[PDB]
Amino acid sequence: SQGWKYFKGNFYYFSLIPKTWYSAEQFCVSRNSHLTSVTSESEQEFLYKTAGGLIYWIGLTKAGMEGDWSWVDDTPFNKVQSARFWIPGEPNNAGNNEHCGNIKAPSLQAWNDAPCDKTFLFICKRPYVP
Ligand SMILES: [Ca+2]
Ligand SMILES: [Mg+2]
Repeated sequence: SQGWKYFKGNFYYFSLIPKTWYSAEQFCVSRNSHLTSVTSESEQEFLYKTAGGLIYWIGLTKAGMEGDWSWVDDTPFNKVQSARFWIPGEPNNAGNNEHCGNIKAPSLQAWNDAPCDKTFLFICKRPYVP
């Protein structure tokens, strides 16, 4: 694709077609990428500003028996440093059925937990590799 956007060593694809969380991830994997992780304030800002107020699936999903949040691209999840990135009151596990996460609010406090079977646009991430 020519639509990939560049920021700090990584390329990002903002989809034009909505998919479920896992179908989105599979699309990313077919393009040599994963649903995006978020590992700094600057990256969170780039993503929510680029999202322009629309909801995008990101790589947030539950893992292990505790149900701690994790990144599908296998970036270790930093719970301490990620607290600042959830919309206040989230993750709220509405209906006991919200096991995936998206960028929802256009703010540094952007993330929401939503049902994985919901269809949203999505964001892939790919490190530049020469
Ligand atoms: Ca929620
Ligand atoms: Mg697309």
